[PDB]
Amino acid sequence: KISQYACQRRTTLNNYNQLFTDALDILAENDELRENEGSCLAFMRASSVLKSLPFPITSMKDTEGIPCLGDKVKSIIEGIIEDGESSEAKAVLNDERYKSFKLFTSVFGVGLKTAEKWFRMGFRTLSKIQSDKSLRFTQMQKAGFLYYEDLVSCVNRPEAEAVSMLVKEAVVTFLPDALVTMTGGFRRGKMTGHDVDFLITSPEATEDEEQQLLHKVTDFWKQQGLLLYCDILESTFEKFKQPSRKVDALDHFQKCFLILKLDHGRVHSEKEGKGWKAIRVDLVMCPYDRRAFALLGWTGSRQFERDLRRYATHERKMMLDNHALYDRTKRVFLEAESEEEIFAHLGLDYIEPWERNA
DNA sequence: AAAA
Ligand SMILES: [Mg+2]
Ligand code: NA
Ligand SMILES: [Zn+2]
Repeated sequence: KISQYACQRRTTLNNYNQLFTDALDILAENDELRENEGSCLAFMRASSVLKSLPFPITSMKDTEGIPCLGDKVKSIIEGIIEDGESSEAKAVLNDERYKSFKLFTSVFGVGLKTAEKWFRMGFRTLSKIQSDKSLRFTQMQKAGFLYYEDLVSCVNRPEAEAVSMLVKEAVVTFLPDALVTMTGGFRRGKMTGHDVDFLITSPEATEDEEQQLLHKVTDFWKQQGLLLYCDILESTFEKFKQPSRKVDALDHFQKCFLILKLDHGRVHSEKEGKGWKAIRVDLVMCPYDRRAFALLGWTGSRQFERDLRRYATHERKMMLDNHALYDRTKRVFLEAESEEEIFAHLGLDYIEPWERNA
């Protein structure tokens, strides 16, 4: 019996149901754009459970015993079995609002509100937006347009590794005992990503040293001429606050959203223009004692994290977020030195990072 | 808006 929770499923990158899940992901994305949160969640849970299957669906009978497959979802699956296409997902792909929202939000610094504003102004192409003489752009959007082609091309593993080397070299210069871990999609085994994420932590750094590291590292890159964009969010972390109750938990750790200049000579790949590539990089600094909670939250996937927190609350009366694990019955915070200890506290079989592609 |  396949669990309704992604945290009780093993979801690897050999997806045998991409025909179904690509269509369900499009429908979920459209529901997000149309502000239909409920329908979005239902399509995400259905897509997630099919991604966990070790075999492709080839008949409606193959869907028996699978949870999170409501009547609307089963009609979509039936239609794809019929002629290899989803008429519902095809209509979303041809919808003018959907096309414009995908295109506009593909720019770094453009979210749902700005994409909606530009659509209602009559804009449909990035060329018309960039060349407009009346529009005013945020600093984030200016960087998004300046480095657009590099940011929309996928970051691959040789590029992610080259960025890891840069991050580690900069960090150990100021904190030699620091631990730097690549998180997100690449930690889950993905071949590509839209960015490269890292978790930094130091066992001996002070509260002030911990606060200053991201400022020191980004000033070092700024001096080197490698910092193309930088936004540092100061920590709002509270050592003794209960973890978040929210469906989508916020991360309160100090972090930075960057664009780095990655010189082609630093990339050891099988394969050239300007000789460098703009790469989105996120750095997160956390206190040493919370490193396993942060690693778990930043490794993802988003669906795996949502179900982990939902399982903790509904099944174990525990409160989990990126900073801590609190037991409401025992009235104690639970400590962990690894992700394995967090899973053990939750009464879950350990799911490897490459098995969290829910 | 940036974020798994
Ligand atoms: Mg990522
Ligand atoms: Na965007
Ligand atoms: Zn990121």
